[PDB]
Amino acid sequence: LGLLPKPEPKVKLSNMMSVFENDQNITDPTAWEKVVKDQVDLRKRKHLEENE
RNA sequence: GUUCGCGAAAUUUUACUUCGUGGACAUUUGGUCAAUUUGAAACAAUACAGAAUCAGCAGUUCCCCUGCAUAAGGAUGAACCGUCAAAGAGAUUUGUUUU
Repeated sequence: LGLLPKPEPKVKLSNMMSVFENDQNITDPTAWEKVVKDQVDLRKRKHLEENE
């Protein structure tokens, strides 16, 4: 219906290589590393925040 | 009656022409492109078999690990002990080592 944003793909350090949807995958190697890692840390952050 | 093959004759061995001889000697069918053209009905145009592929996440089902919640259930540590507050009136007592 459009009331909720379309979900973006979950990216891990394993799956990191094979997701080409984002801009920076191959062309900027290290910033894409930072993107992925901060996505992971962000999910774990959501978990701990919910628990607290 | 049609052809192929062997033997004989007339001429220059194969060749034509004829005699004696061994076979072979049926026709059809199962063979239609579909789609489209206002007319006494024909196959004439008009096409003409051309009549999408790699990758990612998530979601259902079970399992393990780690959190937080909730229901129950347990184990252990924590040195010191419980039958009021204010004001007013009445009754009783009160020379030299530690100020």
